[PDB]
Amino acid sequence: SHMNITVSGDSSQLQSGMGLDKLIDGTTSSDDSSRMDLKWIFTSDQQDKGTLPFEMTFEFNEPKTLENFTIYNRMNSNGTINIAAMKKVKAVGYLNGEEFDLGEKANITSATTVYELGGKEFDKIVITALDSHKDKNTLAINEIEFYEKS
Ligand SMILES: CC(=O)N[C@@H]1[C@@H](O)[C@@H](O)[C@@H](CO)O[C@H]1O
Ligand SMILES: [Ca+2]
Repeated sequence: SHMNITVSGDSSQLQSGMGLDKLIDGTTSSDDSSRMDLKWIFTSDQQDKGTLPFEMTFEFNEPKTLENFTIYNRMNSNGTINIAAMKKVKAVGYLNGEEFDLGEKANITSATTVYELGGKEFDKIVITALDSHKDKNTLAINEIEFYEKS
């Protein structure tokens, strides 16, 4: 049906008003109001910054069998990937403490990054943004969606 997801991670890395909740608020557009962003850089001497790698933890209140999860990347209006978007990501799944390497996806250029899970069962998934298209202090993600196996 509808699947309750809890997201956690270091909110001190993120831009005000653009926190972890924006990963699961049901907004997949690239608008500022939809996204989770690492702290924006406002001045040339700013020392308060977020840094990659950035780890995002997703938990379900009970194990779920998943078809996939889908990361929605920040895109420009012309369909090209924005400079602040994710470029490289890895993920790990857990079930009863057992750890499962879900692998890394690199050179991301598309509107979505999809981890096909083929009905594997997890109670926790940890997604780590490793690189963006700009620098290690920049990251924008529109949404991350989880699709349950029937
Ligand atoms: C118009 C535009 O793209 N503004 C971006 C902002 O969205 C965010 O990425 C910020 C991070 O420092 O940098 C700006 O360049
Ligand atoms: Ca969103």
